[PDB]
Amino acid sequence: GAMAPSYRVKRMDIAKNDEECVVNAANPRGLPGDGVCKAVYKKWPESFKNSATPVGTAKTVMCGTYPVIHAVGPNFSNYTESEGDRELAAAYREVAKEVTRLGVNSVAIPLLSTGVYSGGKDRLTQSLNHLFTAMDSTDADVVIYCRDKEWEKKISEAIQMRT
Ligand SMILES: [Cl-]
Ligand SMILES: [Cl-]
Ligand SMILES: [Cl-]
Repeated sequence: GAMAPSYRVKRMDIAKNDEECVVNAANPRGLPGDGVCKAVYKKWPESFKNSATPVGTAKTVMCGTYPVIHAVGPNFSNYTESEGDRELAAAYREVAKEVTRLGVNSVAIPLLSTGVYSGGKDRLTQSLNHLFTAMDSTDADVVIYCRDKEWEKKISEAIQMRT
């Protein structure tokens, strides 16, 4: 584990991360997709071999020795708020199991279901709080990746508030 397990936020492309493994905001089919998924596909295309997995699950595939954890959050266009909330919490619980199993000391993670799977709603707080619920019991350094300047500030405020 990390000597003093921490949360940090970075506003940059998760394909450029400085961590021991990455979480992909994957689709269920293991397709190249859009947004974070497409960036992940460009950087680590070998990790898409048999990466298809259901909503609410995570499946790790190695790119060389570098683990890509494909985490499938729900598309809120299709799920009810209630069922989508359940599957989004479940996806993050499966990420925490994989990060523990891998024995990594750090992980790069995006906010699942916040972009094209958001169903047009701001889900920063919902998705970040499910991330915390799952990752708080892990000892990996967690680095959250985002692109929006206002989101970076809000994620940073949420991390510091708990410390
Ligand atoms: Cl960048
Ligand atoms: Cl998304
Ligand atoms: Cl963002």
